Amino acid sequence: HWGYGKHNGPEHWHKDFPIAKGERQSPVDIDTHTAKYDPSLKPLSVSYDQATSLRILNNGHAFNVEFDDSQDKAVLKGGPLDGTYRLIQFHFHWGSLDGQGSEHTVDKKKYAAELHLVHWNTKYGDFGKAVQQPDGLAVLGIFLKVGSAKPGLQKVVDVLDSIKTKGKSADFTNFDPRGLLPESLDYWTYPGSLTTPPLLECVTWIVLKEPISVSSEQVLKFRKLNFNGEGEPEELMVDNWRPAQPLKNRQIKASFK
Ligand SMILES: [Zn+2]
Repeated sequence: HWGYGKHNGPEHWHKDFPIAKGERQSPVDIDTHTAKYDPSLKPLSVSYDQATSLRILNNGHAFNVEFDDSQDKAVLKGGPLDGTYRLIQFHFHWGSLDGQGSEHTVDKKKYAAELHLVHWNTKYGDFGKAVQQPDGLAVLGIFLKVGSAKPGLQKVVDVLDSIKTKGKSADFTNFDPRGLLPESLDYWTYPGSLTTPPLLECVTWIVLKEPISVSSEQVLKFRKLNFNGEGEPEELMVDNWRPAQPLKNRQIKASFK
């Protein structure tokens, strides 16, 4: 099955998931000079005050911090979005080295990592239905650079030892995702896809311009995770990012001048 290795990595995915070569695949390079300011973009609304985290899971390709999405608690709206999108999970993609790891790039620049806060459109009732719709998901993407520590990330970092291998989970309640956001909510937005198989073309991407800073020690602990299950040969969970895909017939819009 698919992964990020030499023989099952992104260049292989199209054989099982032909949509890999589709018309609105993600991630993409964000050419900042070609992106156009769109004054019709409403302000972005991130309402995470009632967020209820439940669990953190190593799923063999990343780790997911999962939320209770059975009520409108933590929601994303405004910006390019019509209606209300409910937070279901967040996860990261990261590199083996600080110079790579992000999925989106900015004028071909790669960041050390990228945070994805995944939301689904409540008009479709559940997440499984939402991924079958062109406007089913909204993913808020946030770049990570290495510098000062992000205090709000440390609780995530310290539980990773308990979910080292594929299929392990741990209770992870009362985590506040507001601690992972940068100061500015300036963003780029474009229509795209899941960046992992099945690569469904159901995502409105909202990528923040301002990165957050995390420490070398924090990202080093990401890199101690395992792709493998317990009692299997160790393969470090690093470079779990898909590279930039062709933009094709799409325009990236900016929320800012
Ligand atoms: Zn992702």
